[PDB]
Amino acid sequence: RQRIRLLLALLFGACGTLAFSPYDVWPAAIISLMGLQALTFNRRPLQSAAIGFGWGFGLFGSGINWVYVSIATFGGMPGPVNIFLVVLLAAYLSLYTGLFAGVLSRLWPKTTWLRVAIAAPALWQVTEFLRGWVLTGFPWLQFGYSQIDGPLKGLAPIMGVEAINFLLMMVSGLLALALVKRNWRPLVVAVVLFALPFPLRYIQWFTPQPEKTIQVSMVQGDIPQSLKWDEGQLLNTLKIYYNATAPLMGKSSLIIWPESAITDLEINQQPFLKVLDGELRDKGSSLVTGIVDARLYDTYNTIITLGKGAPYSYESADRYNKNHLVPFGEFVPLESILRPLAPFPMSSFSRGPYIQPPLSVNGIELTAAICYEIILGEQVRDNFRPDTDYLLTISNDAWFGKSIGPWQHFQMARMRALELARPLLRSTNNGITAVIGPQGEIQAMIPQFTREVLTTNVTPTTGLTPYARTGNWPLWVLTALFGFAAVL
Ligand SMILES: CCCCCCCS[C@@H]1O[C@H](CO)[C@@H](O)[C@H](O)[C@H]1O
Ligand SMILES: CCCCCCCS[C@@H]1O[C@H](CO)[C@@H](O)[C@H](O)[C@H]1O
Repeated sequence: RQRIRLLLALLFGACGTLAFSPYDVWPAAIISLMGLQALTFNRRPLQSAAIGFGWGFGLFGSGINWVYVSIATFGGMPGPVNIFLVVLLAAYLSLYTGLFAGVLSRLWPKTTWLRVAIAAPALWQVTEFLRGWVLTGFPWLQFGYSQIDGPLKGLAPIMGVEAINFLLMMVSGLLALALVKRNWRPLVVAVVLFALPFPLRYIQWFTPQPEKTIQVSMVQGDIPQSLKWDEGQLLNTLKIYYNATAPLMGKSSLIIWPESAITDLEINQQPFLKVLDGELRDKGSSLVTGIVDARLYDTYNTIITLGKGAPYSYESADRYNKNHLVPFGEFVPLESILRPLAPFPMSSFSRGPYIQPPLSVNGIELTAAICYEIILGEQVRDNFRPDTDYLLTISNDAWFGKSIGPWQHFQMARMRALELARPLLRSTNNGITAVIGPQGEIQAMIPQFTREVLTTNVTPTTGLTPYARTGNWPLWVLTALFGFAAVL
């Protein structure tokens, strides 16, 4: 009955994964969650917390193993070592689901509406907050993101994605209750609470501005990862990108190269950047591109700016530096010939400012975020400005090809657009390159694993959202209310 349960927690946990992309099955989030809620019924604190652990291990285990595809091909570690690192990651994250189920069974032992719809959402908010906070965090696989093409999307520009996580744990809980006690009362309250925001799906917190419509192009280079940083790749890369960029120079007002597309130091690319900038300002176009900067011996993962209304200068401020690093790591991959020899000294990154002004470019304001940073809703929100015309993010997702990793990243990126009511310009090396609407919709997209340019028209938008104005604290107030009430 119990062991049968645990096998079950693993199963409902892995059922969690199918809510996210590329599966896009959003009710699987509810099923997964009420799986957790219901399976934690009728058991002692510890056994329960172990069930929570098994649930989390189902989820993260089925859902972020793609980290392997990175560390195994590009770390070079034995093999069993890699698999160990992955299973350890999943398990570590499942400590949190266990802390959730733990404190839940300890402080609220009986199968009630109190437990499923008042305790669990507040507790889950704090345990997920922790999961995303401790050790710089890893807020990956939050069920709210499944609602991006789904109803409930309305909540996000009001109180953010975490409010959708809240509402989903609540609703799923009441369904768990309704189910195991065969009582229609929790079911009814579930359906009501789930359906209240459906009309929020149609509020437009923003105003289109067709007068500022432009042609945008994003060059998807598709430099193979293994080579990407070889001294003998550099020029084929600069040629690939320059030549993709050249026939658009009179027609596309704005062009983006993805993360560290220019795979060399800025100061070592001064002549190329100056000529490119000169040709750009002549033809009337603008460029935004990834590149690396070693400043005086601090090394920054960087976006720089060139072209019309944005003349290049190594001393310009119109630049962005990546803020969020993995608690270890973020180095520059070595030369191919040097990667097998390493186990038998790399350059690591320094952090850019938590708050960095928009990039200015051709009279466009761009709130930038590099790669992973686009999943940090709060940080993006803080860097966001009322005058911001677009969200910018550039990434290299080639570390995990063909995995679900890229699609999960993409999905979470859409939520920034929805949250802040701005279009999102998403440029990738081989990853998912796309233009996302001010409501998280995918306006334009190009296939991955292709060398290709995305070219389309984009219309920026203005005006704040409740979530733009407030950020997290209304949901935090709701949480504190719920939790302090939850101590009865
Ligand atoms: C014909 C129905 C007979 C069963 C009535 C009470 C069964 S027992 C009850 O059932 C719940 C769901 O199975 C469990 O979660 C709970 O721990 C258990 O005590
Ligand atoms: C500051 C450095 C300026 C360098 C000027 C080089 C411009 S070369 C470039 O050549 C292309 C070849 O077809 C022409 O189509 C394009 O119009 C011209 O801008």
